[PDB]
Amino acid sequence: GAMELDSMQGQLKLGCIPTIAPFLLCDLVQEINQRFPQLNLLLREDTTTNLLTALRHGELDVLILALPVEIDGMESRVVGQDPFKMVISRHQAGAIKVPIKYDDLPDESVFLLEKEHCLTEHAVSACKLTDKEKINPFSATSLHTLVQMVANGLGTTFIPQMAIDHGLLDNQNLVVIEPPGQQAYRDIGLVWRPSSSRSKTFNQLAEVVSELL
Amino acid sequence: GAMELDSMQGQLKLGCIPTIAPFLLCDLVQEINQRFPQLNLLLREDTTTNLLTALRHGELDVLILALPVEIDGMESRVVGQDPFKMVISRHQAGAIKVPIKYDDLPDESVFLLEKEHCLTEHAVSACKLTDKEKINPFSATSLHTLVQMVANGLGTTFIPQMAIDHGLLDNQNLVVIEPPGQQAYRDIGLVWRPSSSRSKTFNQLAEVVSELL
Ligand SMILES: [Cl-]
Ligand SMILES: [Cl-]
Repeated sequence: GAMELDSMQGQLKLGCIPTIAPFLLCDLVQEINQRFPQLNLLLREDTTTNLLTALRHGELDVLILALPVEIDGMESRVVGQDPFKMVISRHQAGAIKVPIKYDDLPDESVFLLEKEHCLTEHAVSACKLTDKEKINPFSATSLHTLVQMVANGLGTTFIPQMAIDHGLLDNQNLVVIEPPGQQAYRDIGLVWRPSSSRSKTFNQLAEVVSELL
Repeated sequence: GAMELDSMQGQLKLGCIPTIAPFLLCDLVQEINQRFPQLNLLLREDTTTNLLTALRHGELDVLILALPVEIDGMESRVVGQDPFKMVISRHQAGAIKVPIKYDDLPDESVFLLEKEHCLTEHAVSACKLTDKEKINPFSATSLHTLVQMVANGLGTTFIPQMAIDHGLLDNQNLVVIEPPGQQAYRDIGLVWRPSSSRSKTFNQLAEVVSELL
């Protein structure tokens, strides 16, 4: 018979936005499988506002977000920075000169995600895109289909470095360019409820995530 | 000066579901860039019911769907078949024997997308998963985070072959297994309005897509 028998044990419900989740969480899972093998991560992917509601309502324990976004009343910790690049099709790379000058781009040549995705506000502000006439009026609804439109030669867009590092551009014959701006990156952060009893778990997770960025 | 001056020219608004769009549309863009270089594809990614509403309301021209789903009143053409596999973590591959016998799996060991994603009904029916007690009650909300949970060792799931062929499992230390069933695949199809004047465009696109499957 046998005798019947800690922060990083057990189950955690973690939410993450669509422009992060496919990239960073692959690396996070591989690290915690080894370093914290009793931690089971139930994962939810949703856009920022929906994730915040789920966190406040106790449907999720912790979020991995891009910051800043509205997180009144929550506790957060910034864990690293994720650079922005621009991308254009190799077959349009000639007809667009580098360094990129937005005034030199055609009108309606910049494609962006619908505004429920925080990537659009982060990129437009961090890369100083102030001329709204360069933005195409057709809004993209996923990072993958945004990139596919650029690969079809339709214009250009801003892409986070973690997507590039995880192969998002593979086999799509794209060129990666630096945007304008001295602070062309987004912060990445973990967000949780102040009344949680699991802050030690979240801060240990925070340290793991920071090492992936 | 100069003189002022056809089915596959111009702009097309195409919608596609999240368990297809990241995979197949990369290949489709590369083929049409060469074969139909004047065809500009504006892309929308959304789940099936939302896409059908957008198609009926004239907000999109044509869809690439997994079939069968409800498409009353629309015209459709099946263009190929996309096999299903199961996946498990390499570190759990021992504790699960092959051929897979669902009765031998732990209860709650099968993770599935929320039902707005047609992959769940297609996979459960085509792979003959009849025992509901094997389904984990936590529903996944994206194909990427579904796979990450399996990579974390939490259980198993069904994955379409086009995702595997496009690298979805890379670096996640997963094993690919055959499911039960003689017809473990899903159909892929294009869907459009009967009153459209662009059927010649859609059938030419249909031929291109069939060659990618
Ligand atoms: Cl978001
Ligand atoms: Cl769907």
